[PDB]
Order: sequence, then structure tokens, then C-alpha cells
Amino acid sequence: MDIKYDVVIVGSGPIGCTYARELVGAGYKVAMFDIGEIDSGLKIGAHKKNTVEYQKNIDKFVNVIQGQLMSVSVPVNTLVVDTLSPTSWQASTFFVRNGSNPEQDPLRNLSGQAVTRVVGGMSTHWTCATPRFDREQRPLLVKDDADADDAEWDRLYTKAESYFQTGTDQFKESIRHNLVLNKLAEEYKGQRDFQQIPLAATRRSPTFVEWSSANTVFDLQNRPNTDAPEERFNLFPAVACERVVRNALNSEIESLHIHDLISGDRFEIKADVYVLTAGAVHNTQLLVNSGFGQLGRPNPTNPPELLPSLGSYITEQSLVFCQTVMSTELIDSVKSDMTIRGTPGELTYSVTYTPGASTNKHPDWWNEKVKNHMMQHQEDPLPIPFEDPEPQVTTLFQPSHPWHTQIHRDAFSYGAVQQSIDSRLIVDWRFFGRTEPKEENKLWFSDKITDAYNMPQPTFDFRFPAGRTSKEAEDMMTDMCVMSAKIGGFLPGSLPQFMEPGLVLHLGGTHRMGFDEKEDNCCVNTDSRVFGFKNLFLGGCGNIPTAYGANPTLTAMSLAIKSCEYIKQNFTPSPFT
Amino acid sequence: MDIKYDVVIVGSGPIGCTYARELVGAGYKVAMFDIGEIDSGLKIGAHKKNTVEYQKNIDKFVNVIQGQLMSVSVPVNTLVVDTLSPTSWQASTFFVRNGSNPEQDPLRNLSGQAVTRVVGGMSTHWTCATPRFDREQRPLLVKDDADADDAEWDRLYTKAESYFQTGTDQFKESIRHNLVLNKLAEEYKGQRDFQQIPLAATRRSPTFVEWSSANTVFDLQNRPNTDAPEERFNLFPAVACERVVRNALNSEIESLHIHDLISGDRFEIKADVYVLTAGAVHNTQLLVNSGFGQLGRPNPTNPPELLPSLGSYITEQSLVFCQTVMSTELIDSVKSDMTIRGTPGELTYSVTYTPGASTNKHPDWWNEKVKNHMMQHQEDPLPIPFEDPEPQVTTLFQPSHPWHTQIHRDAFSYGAVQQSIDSRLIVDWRFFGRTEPKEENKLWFSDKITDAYNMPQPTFDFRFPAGRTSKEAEDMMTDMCVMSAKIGGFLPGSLPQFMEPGLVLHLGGTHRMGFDEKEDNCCVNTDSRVFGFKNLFLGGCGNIPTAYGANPTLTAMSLAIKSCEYIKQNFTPSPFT
Amino acid sequence: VSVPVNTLVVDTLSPTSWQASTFFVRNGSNPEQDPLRNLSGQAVTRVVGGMSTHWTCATPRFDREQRPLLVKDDADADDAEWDRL
Amino acid sequence: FSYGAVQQSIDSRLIVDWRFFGRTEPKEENKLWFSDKITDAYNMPQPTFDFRFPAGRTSKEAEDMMTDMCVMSAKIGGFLPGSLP
Ligand SMILES: *Cc1cc2c(cc1C)nc1c(=O)[nH]c(=O)nc-1n2C[C@H](O)[C@H](O)[C@H](O)COP(=O)(O)OP(=O)(O)OC[C@H]1O[C@@H](n2cnc3c(N)ncnc32)[C@H](O)[C@@H]1O
Ligand SMILES: *Cc1cc2c(cc1C)nc1c(=O)[nH]c(=O)nc-1n2C[C@H](O)[C@H](O)[C@H](O)COP(=O)(O)OP(=O)(O)OC[C@H]1O[C@@H](n2cnc3c(N)ncnc32)[C@H](O)[C@@H]1O
Ligand SMILES: *Cc1cc2c(cc1C)nc1c(=O)[nH]c(=O)nc-1n2C[C@H](O)[C@H](O)[C@H](O)COP(=O)(O)OP(=O)(O)OC[C@H]1O[C@@H](n2cnc3c(N)ncnc32)[C@H](O)[C@@H]1O
Ligand SMILES: O=C1[C@H](O)O[C@H](CO)[C@@H](O)[C@@H]1O
Ligand SMILES: O=C1[C@H](O)O[C@H](CO)[C@@H](O)[C@@H]1O
Repeated sequence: MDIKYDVVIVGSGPIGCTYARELVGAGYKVAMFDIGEIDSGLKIGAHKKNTVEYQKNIDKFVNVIQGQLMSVSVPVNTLVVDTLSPTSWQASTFFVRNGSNPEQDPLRNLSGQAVTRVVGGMSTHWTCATPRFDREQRPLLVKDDADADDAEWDRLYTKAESYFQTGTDQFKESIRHNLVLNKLAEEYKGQRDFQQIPLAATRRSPTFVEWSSANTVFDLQNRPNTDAPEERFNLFPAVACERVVRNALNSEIESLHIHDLISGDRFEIKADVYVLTAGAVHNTQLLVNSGFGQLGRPNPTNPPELLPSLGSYITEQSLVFCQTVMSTELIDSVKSDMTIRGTPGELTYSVTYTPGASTNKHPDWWNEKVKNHMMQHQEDPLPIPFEDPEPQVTTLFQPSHPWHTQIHRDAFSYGAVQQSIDSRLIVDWRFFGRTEPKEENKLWFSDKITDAYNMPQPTFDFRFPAGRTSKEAEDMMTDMCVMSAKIGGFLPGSLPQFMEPGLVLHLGGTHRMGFDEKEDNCCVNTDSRVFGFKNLFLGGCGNIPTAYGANPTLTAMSLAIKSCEYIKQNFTPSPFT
Repeated sequence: MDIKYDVVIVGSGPIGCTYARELVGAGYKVAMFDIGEIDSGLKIGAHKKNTVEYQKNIDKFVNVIQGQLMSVSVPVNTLVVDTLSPTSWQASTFFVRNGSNPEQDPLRNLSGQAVTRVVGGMSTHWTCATPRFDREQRPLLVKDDADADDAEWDRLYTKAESYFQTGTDQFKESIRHNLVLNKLAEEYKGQRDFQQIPLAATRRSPTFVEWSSANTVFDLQNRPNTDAPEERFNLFPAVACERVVRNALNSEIESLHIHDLISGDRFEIKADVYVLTAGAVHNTQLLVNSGFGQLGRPNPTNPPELLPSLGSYITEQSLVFCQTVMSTELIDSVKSDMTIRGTPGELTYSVTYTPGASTNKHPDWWNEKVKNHMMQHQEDPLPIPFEDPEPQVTTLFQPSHPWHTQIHRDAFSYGAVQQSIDSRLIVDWRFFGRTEPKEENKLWFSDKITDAYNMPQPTFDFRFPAGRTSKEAEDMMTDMCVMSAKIGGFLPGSLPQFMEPGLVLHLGGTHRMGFDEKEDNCCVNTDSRVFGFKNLFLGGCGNIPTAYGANPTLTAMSLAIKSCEYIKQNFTPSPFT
Repeated sequence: VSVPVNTLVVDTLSPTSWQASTFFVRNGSNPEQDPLRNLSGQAVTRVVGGMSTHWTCATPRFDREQRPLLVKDDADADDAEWDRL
Repeated sequence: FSYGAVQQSIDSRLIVDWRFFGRTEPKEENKLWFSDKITDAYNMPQPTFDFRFPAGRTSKEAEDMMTDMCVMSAKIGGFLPGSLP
């Protein structure tokens, strides 16, 4: 490790890797630190679902996700256990136990909020949905010219889509995908459009998809190397970044304090440019530990002079979920072109279709799959092939329906026991609401309590705002109930419900963007530069200042690309030496 | 990849790595294949619990284990779901769904049996307990000379302990460990001895333990390399090994058929020596798919001519579990040397001890820890420091108590919700029974049904034998109830119970060892050579032919060392070229 | 009314406990009953007063659409008969 | 009905139950029959059902009914966790 770099990046998630891809490519001497370690095999920071074994056992990947989601703020537990043996030591109070945060009001929390500390961040396990935001959900990059704003976002999103390898074609030959999409498309009378979820992924075979990740964006190999002999990049895992050192004027960062978790030793690293991409929670934590904002319980009587909007106006999406069991009508529709005679398993049974007939509702590729499955597996009562890929359907956020939708199969909440209902019948429904930014909704950090890395303990003070946000959230629930019914009834044990606040992991606005610090109640400008500072940039969903329902990562990446352009325009790389 | 090696090893678990360590070191040109992929970071095949983040969040590692335990044989599901919507497609029968095995009697299964397909095998997640077996549990290596047999086992176990870095000192400064061990030691009136569980692990700091794994045994890096320029080793992950090719005489293996899971292509690999270390289930599967034993449902009327004992005499241990909440008496004992005056949190409160006093029950290191914790954390009602390591206690199997015991904290069954009871109070109890080998207890492979890798589907026909095994299992349960009571009452939700058969993952005897194929009803000799074959060896717990309660891996490793000695005595490495 | 034969797998019995080899008829179950074509929730009450000793007491009338005819070809007469009753 | 077993954590004054009841088409195939071998607790022929909700109007309406409860209930409040539709 050197003591001086051109650029230091904190965090090796997909957003930190966006900065690495852009700036390593442009010739900067870059160092990247991550508190977590190299996990994913020899492709550093890659998607953990890209093993042959997981894609043959997709029901097991939920466990991998759960194993790297560490809760942000757990309130003191008040469950009464009164069936202990009289001999066992028994509490007299509900004291602070087992990592709980005594600052946390359990009734004003994001209990589901969690963080992932591994190289590649949450992109080692994510669902890879990368929709664009429409104007209604999106911050302005150009103030008073909507066409210019549109053109800027189109350019950035197109580049981000390339970095992530976003596509909308990978599930086109799925019978289940078609069954669902086709039904919904026909039922909404032209007024809501259904398409494939945009997914950061490349199909390699009919039963394997290479899901994208941080590694897709930037391979995280140290440089120079044979393939990039004139690039300069070092990744340092197991390094907790603790403090950026401000000058007196709050115009420059002069150093980064790091803690090597293997040796235990602490160091300071100099750079020309500091980029914080540690996640929406941990960017904020690092800044607060560095003297930005206000440490401790908020108090308006003494509001912070440095970045007063930091940790305020936080947003998290409402999330509703259910699963459905495909309707009899839809299952029969799969085989509607078949002539079926006799009884399965008996000598005289047959399933035939007429290739190319005009009366057929499906193309030959579909009917071949169905016929062969029905004839070769007469023990099986469904017409859907066993290896048929999952549905991946959305109708995107619109004014009339201001929520994102995913009608799909997610690796999350498989759970623990095998499904009794055939998997080919099951479809997940996830609708995601937008949350109004409100000053009262805060992420703050204790001045006494510390987390597992001896850093100020995060605490939420959050409620979904009472007006539009709440009305829309409940309307969203209703919409999922109505729309899902067109596909099938609810699966027992996966009935319509709101998920624990924050379990969705789409937190934004913790270090939010705008044009003017005071007027727009914000922390970074449109180049993601922290107001007042020449050389400090923040990347991630914490920059997004708007109420958004769609998945935020692509938007955050687009903002990071724009920020890198600024850096390239304003800092000279050091000579390669 | 070459088409010819001196030695081919199937499986990169700790047993395959024992063969690699011994034979790569001795100058053989070695190839190793694993169906699974490089997981554990840059230390190939290492323990996944060796991240800073897991050892700060030990409650989360259960998820990692669950995520790589793929059930061996799941019977057809017969749960009645009668609350589907009338529109949903509804089954008329309990048909084969969701990977279930229609060959499997649900009432004669090892439902908990599972396999792990990752480089390093189950050693990437295991608990690292490596006790020796006493004579009663151990197969003979020398037939009619107990002293010679003892000396052979001592030599092999000592080497295996070195390979694994087994020790019994890593938890000596734990207050909780001491509290438990000291109490039990005093209560058994000299007739049962308590010691630390022997653990394959090296402590690096008071809050970090480097758990051993396959990587400890052999680092799995390709050779030649800078550190080993005259060694020759290649690891090939994502390669399913499907068949060994027998000659007509069943005296030699002529080839190994492999399937590259990335390209999809199939190849054949030649070696002088073939070693199968794919686990107790998958060794058996590979052999059966190669024409050993009998494919399909057993039928005595047509018993196999080649290795007729293969897949018979299988053993799995009964496992009983509970957790306890430490007694008030034990908690008060922690602070017995303290003079405590006043009320915690008040001006006049104090906790003192007299260093070096003869009346003290504890040494100064203990009383310093307790005093500082009690004075610095007056909000906390327990005298045990927050970072105190976990207990790791055993009384080893003996004739009078023929079960292994672990009195400890295991990463398995943390579960899902935070504990309401303080973790410092909680102790896990796992007692492990020995199971008599019986011919009727079988692992067999379907001639029609295939698993996810298109290999014959494993099916169990197992019941715990009715006599000694069953009497001992129930006596073992009682013993855990009696012994645990000395420490505290049961923790609600972790009451004394038998675990699902096979969840313990200590299956043995599937390809068992003995001196004479017919007389000892066995498959390999004491060099782990398959009877009749010059060049085929099996390694792993499937070799162990006895009823054993202790954890089998160290014993299996010892047998593998002996097998490697035979190979070194009988095959010449090729010239380094 | 009709409880099908139970097929829940209990595989954590102690080895000493008597363990079934089949899903035999146990505990009042009806071996005639297909569990997948049942009214599993159907039940009966055998006490004086019947189910009216516990019911919710909701007593709506049926409109024509739900109601059997008491008069065959005169809807007004049918309505008048039902209103009276 | 369905108070259950544990005290409600949510204040009872806030809680409203929703029960929507569908109509089922009479179909000859839907039967209540009695075993000629198996007997009930009063030594009478054991009742057995052979029932499925009919596939057409009955089923369409049942699912539309579910939707209607979801839509209508929303006007009053969100679902109570543990008592989801
Ligand atoms: C968990 C998850 C997330 C997810 C999702 C499904 C699941 C189960 N599905 C998504 C989807 O379909 N579409 C989408 O847009 N997002 C989805 N997500 C969320 C997505 O993964 C995140 O939005 C994205 O990963 C955020 O990227 P970012 O690069 O900003 O942050 P990160 O991935 O959390 O990585 C941050 C890294 O910083 C390291 N760290 C944290 N603190 C420090 C300190 N102090 N020092 C050094 N390094 C630090 C972390 O270890 C992490 O690697
Ligand atoms: C899961 C587990 C295991 C465990 C334990 C706790 C848990 C949660 N605690 C233990 C303990 O405290 N003490 C002990 O002695 N054992 C404990 N275990 C069990 C232990 O992990 C196993 O006994 C040991 O790992 C067995 O070693 P072995 O090398 O024989 O087998 P393996 O680890 O299962 O690895 C086999 C490899 O073979 C590959 N494979 C399988 N099939 C194929 C084919 N056809 N082709 C190529 N490769 C194959 C697997 O992928 C695996 O890596
Ligand atoms: C249980 C229940 C029922 C109920 C309800 C809520 C509950 C929890 N809420 C209702 C409501 O709001 N509105 C409504 O219209 N009905 C509601 N119900 C159903 C209602 O209680 C029943 O429809 C009504 O009680 C039926 O009356 P009926 O007089 O026809 O039948 P019964 O109450 O079941 O009584 C029958 C008696 O016969 C005796 N018995 C049975 N077998 C024999 C033989 N072989 N020999 C002699 N006596 C016999 C029974 O013991 C019973 O008392
Ligand atoms: O972005 C998302 C959120 O963070 O996770 C959900 C469940 O995995 C995903 O379905 C969704 O794509
Ligand atoms: O060897 C073992 C078995 O395989 O797993 C148990 C739970 O992890 C362990 O406690 C035990 O050490």
C-alpha cells in the first residue's frame, strides 16, 4: 500500500466500481478500500448466484442473501420469556442485550434495513432489476429545459446499461413468463404496458444466466497487469475507512483514516480526490464521524452548520408482496392448441398439434415443448416443461399507477421448507412505492453507542409520511390484489402484506443531491460534489433526493458517471511511474 | 487440462486434500476435480467463517451453512393445501413435484442428509471438532495385536492433527468455557473427565479464530509455482466426475469420465492411480454409476457380484440437542471474589477484589475482567465480559457413556430472529450416538430417477437398529437432560429433542473398510484400496465400518494418510518434465 | 365431519419409540376420504339447540336470484309468499 | 370466531373483521355419501365428501369476491398482520 494516490474510493459495490471503471480507464492512480473481504470466487466482486450449483438449487440462494444482511438498528428486545427454569438466571429488566441499540424507538424504525460488508457489496446477491426512472421520479440534472434534462439522462442511462449489461430479452422463451405477461397485457386495455423487467444479466444457456454485479462493471483485479499494463488500481479488502480529514475552511479533504482489520493497525492515506461509495447508511456514518452534520440525537435548537441536510429527508420505499398459484384457465391455455386423447399413462394416450396452423394460439417452438413434455412425462399433470425459466414481468411506474412492479420469481423468501405447490405454478408479486422526502425522517448516529466496528451506531427516526405517500401505499396494495387476481389466487402462506420497513433496501436521500445547498435542502451538487469541497464526492442511492418507486441502482450509477466526468474535467492524473 | 496424470483425485474436501498434500509433496503429477466452484475468497477451499464480518456477526453464519446443504433424498410431499382460491390450478394427486424422489419411503429416510458442492467441500463450513476415536469406536488396522494397532493409530492421528492444526488450548481464557467445564468436572466425581473439544483452529486474537479447512491441509494452488517449483498440481472446479472405467477383470481402472459444467463438454482422463473422495454419498453414487454394486431397488434374489457390500451397513449417528440458560448460581459464582457495595449506576457503587488472596476462587486475570466489566458497564446486569469467547466443552465417549458430547456454541441453529435471552447465558448441548452397522440399512440409487446432475438419484432405506443402538440413543437423551441440568434449565424453543435423521452429517459405512471382503462384509482394505483393483482407492467417512459417536473426519483423514503411504510404496511418480 | 388419513411425517421420534411403517388409519380418520376433494372445515354440533347455541345470528333474506321458487310462474305471488314467511 | 389464543397487540377498537360469502352452483358430481364399512362415533355410516368448487361461474365469482374484499376493505384500513386476505 502506498501513502499517496490520485483517487481513493471507499466501497467496492457497483457504485464504487463505476468510479473505478471510469477513472482507472482514464489513467488515474486509484486505490479502493472495502471493509469486507473477497468472497465470490476468483472473479472478484461477482454475483454469488453465478454458480452451477445455485442455478440448479435456486431455492437455496435465499440463505446466502440472509447470511450477508446485517441489521442496521435493532431495538431493545421486550419479549417476555417466563418459562425459564427457576434455576436459570432471569432478567429483572429489559436491558441492552445482543447488539441492540438503546437509542432506537422500535416504533419509528426501518427494522428491515441491513448492510452487506463483502467485496462487491450488495451486488454480490441482488436481483439485478435496472429500470430507468421517468421524469416524475427523477432528479433534475438541467434546471429549466426538460428536453436537455431528458437528453442528459438518456446518455447516462445508456452508458450505465452498458456497464451493467442490462437487457430485456433474456426470458423471451419462457412459457411461464409469456403466460403471465400475455394475460396482463390483454387485461389492461392498452392503458398499462407490460414488458420484461430490465435485468443486468446475460443468458449463457437455457438453464444458466450470468447475473451482473460489481465485477461486471469493473473486474477489481490489481493493475498494472498483462491485460491493462498502463492502468493503476489497487483493491484493499478488510480495511475499515473511519474518517476523512477536513481542512479548517471545509474546502478540502486532506487525508483518509483507515483501520486494517487483519493487522489491527491504523493508517492515513493521501489522495487528490476522495470518493465515498460505502452505501446510503455508511456514507452518512463516515461523514458524521468526520464532523459533518450532527453527532447524536437530533436537536433543532442547535442545528449543524456543516451540511445541515445530511441524514434528513431520508426515503425508503413501501413494499407489498404476495405469491400466486397459476389459474386453471391459464394452465389450460398453455395446451390450447393440443388435441389430447385418452388417459395419461395408458397405451392409447396421445397429444398432438398441427404445426403452423392459423387457428393455433402459440408458435411451434411453444407447442413442441408442450407436446414433448406431455408425452415424455405422462406422470406429470402440468403442460409446462420442468426447466422452463421463471417469469420476469413489469408494468413500470406511471402517473396513474405510481409504483414499480415486479411479477417474477425472486431468490429472496424461498425460506426453509420445500414448497408443497409445484414451483411452475408460483409467481411472486412485489410492488414498490415512492416516499416523499420529509425533513423529519432521519438517519442519525449515537454519540455513545457504537456498532461492531466501533463506529457511531446508526439510529432511524422514520415514519412513512401521512399524506400522498400513505394513500399511494395503500392504493398500491389494492392494485397488487386486483392485478394478481388475473393470474391466480394467493398462495397460502404468502398472502398480501407490507414487508418490514426497509427490508426492500432501497433507502435514499441520506446525502441528497440538488442544485443549491440551502434552497434544495441538500448535500451534493449535480456532479455529486459535496458543497464547499473541491475534492470530495459521494456516490450511491443516498444522492437520490426524489420520491422514487423503481429500483434505484441504475440511477445511482448514472449519477456516478456524471460525477466521473467532472473529475476528469478538473483533476490531472499523475504520470505513470 | 492434460489427458494423463499420475494421480487423479475426485473431490476437494479435506479428505481429497489429504491425498493432495501427501502425493503432491511426494512428487506425483496430480489432478483434482470438483463438481463445485471456488468459493471462499483467495484462499482456495478455506473456512467461510474466517471473515472479520462473520466473527463479528456469528449469528449469521447459520445461513451460509444452510445455503450449501442440498438435501440428498426428499420424499414426495403430501401436505394438504385446501385454501387455494377456486380459480387456482389444484392437484388431483400428490404427484412428483419440486425435486422430490418418488423412490423414497418418507418413513425410512435420512431426511436431514445433505451434500455440499463447493471447493473444499463441507470443510468450508464445519464446526472443526476433531476428536480421536477410542478402541471401542475404531476399526482395526492390525488384526491381533492391540498395542500395534494403538501405535499405528497414534502415529496417523498425530499426523492428521498436524494437518488440521488441531489444538485444545484456544478457549482457555473464556469465562463461559470455564464456568461450564469447571462445574461439570466437579459434579462427575472423577468418573467422567471434561476437557476442551479438540478443535482444528488457531486463535489469532482474543476475538478472532482462524478455523481450519481443506485449505489448511493443502492450499489448492496450482503447481509448479514460486513456492513449490518442483511440484505438479492442477485443480479443476465445475467438473462433474461421472464414471470410472473398469477393465474386464475388475482389476484396474482405465479412465475417468468427466463433464465440464461450464462448456458442457465431456472428456476422459487417464491416471495411474484414481482416488475417490467425493463424500460418503457421492463416492457410492459414482461407483454404482460405474457398475459396482447394484443399480436400482435392492433385490436379494439377484445380489451383485461386484462389491456386494457397497451401500449396505450404512451408519448415521443419532443426535440430541438442546440449549440451556446459565444458572443463577453459576452467574453469581463468576463474581464470588468481589466485594460489591451500593447500587449500579449510583455515585457510591463499587466492585473490588483483593489481588492474589488465598480465599479467592479465581485467578487475577479473571477477577480483573469481571471488575472492569462490572464497573465500566453498570447498565449491564451480568458479570461476564461482552467479548468473552464461547464454551467448547466435551466429555469424550466411554464405555459407560457411549456417546460423544459437545457443550458449546455452534454456528448452526441460530435461526432467524434475535435471541431475547442474553447470548452470554446460552450453551448448546449436542450428544452423538453410535449406530450398529446392519446389512438392511442401505444407500441405493434409482435406475430411472436422476438428480440435478443427471446422475442416479440417491435413496435411503434406513432405520436406527432396534436393540443396543436404540437403547443407547434414549439413554443418551436422558444423559443430556441430567448433565445439562447442572448448568441451567432448558432455553424455551430449544428444548431436548432428537434432530432429523442425518442432519448431523456423520454418515459412514457406505463403502466400508475391513481385512477381508467376504468375512468383514466390506469394500476397501486397510490401505483403502478397493478389493480386486490395483489402482482404485476410496477416502472418507464412507470407509469407517464401526459404530462411532465421535466426529469422524479426523479418523477418515488418518485412514487417508495410511492409504497414501501405500500409494507411495507401490507407484512411481513420473519424471518432472 | 370427515377427517382424511394423516400423512404428516414425524421423523424426530426417539429410536426407542414405536414408529409407524405406514400411514394407517389413526385417531378417527376416515379412510374413504380423498383429502383433495373434501370439505375439511365441515363440522357438526351435538347439543340441545344445535348450532344456534353458538351462531353469529345474521339473518338476511335472500333476493330472488338466490332463492328457490315457491310459486312456479308468477314472480309477484312468489315474492308475496316469501315476504309473508 | 377467530379471536384465537394470544391477546391482540393492536387495540381492539381499531380492528374490523371482513367475511365475504360466495354462492356455489349445484352440480350433480358434488356429493355427500356414507361409507358401507366405516362408522362414526355413534356407530352410524361415516360421512364422506366428494366436493370441488365448480370451475366456471362459481370459481370466477369466488376470486372476484376476494378482490372485492381487498378493494372495499382498503377504504377502511390496511390488513391486520396475521389476518391477511
Ligand atoms: C441485498 C439486495 C439488494 C438489492 C436487491 C436484492 C437484494 C437481496 N435487488 C436489487 C435490484 O433488483 N435492483 C436494484 O437496483 N437494487 C437491488 N438491490 C440493491 C442494490 O444491491 C444496491 O442499491 C447497490 O448494491 C448499492 O450500491 P453501492 O455501491 O452504493 O453500495 P453497496 O453495494 O452497499 O456497497 C458498499 C460497499 O461499501 C463497503 N463499506 C461500507 N462501509 C465501509 C467503510 N466504513 N469502509 C470501507 N468500506 C465500507 C461495504 O462493505 C460494501 O461492499
Ligand atoms: C456441514 C457440516 C459438516 C460438519 C460439521 C458441521 C457442519 C455444519 N461439523 C463437523 C465437525 O465438527 N467435525 C467433523 O469431523 N465433521 C464435521 N462436519 C462434517 C465434515 O465437514 C465432513 O465429514 C468432511 O468434510 C468430509 O470430508 P470429505 O473430503 O470426505 O467430503 P466433503 O467435504 O463432502 O467433500 C467432497 C467433495 O466432493 C465433491 N464432489 C461430490 N461429488 C462429486 C462428483 N461426482 N464429481 C466431482 N466432485 C464431486 C463435492 O463438491 C465436495 O467438495
Ligand atoms: C357454528 C356456527 C354456525 C353458524 C354461525 C356461526 C357459527 C360459529 N353463524 C350463522 C349466522 O350468522 N347466520 C346463519 O344463518 N347461520 C349461522 N350458522 C349456522 C346455523 O347455526 C345453522 O344453519 C342452523 O343452526 C341450522 O339449524 P338446524 O336446526 O337445521 O340444525 P342444527 O343447528 O345443526 O341442529 C341439528 C340438531 O340435530 C341433532 N342431531 C343430529 N343428528 C341427530 C340424530 N341422528 N339424532 C338426534 N338428533 C340429532 C344435533 O345434536 C343438533 O342439535
Ligand atoms: O430491488 C429489489 C430489492 O432491493 O430486493 C427485492 C427482493 O430481492 C427485489 O425483488 C427487488 O428487485
Ligand atoms: O460434527 C458435527 C456435525 O457434523 O455438526 C454439528 C452442528 O454443526 C456440530 O456441532 C458437530 O461438531
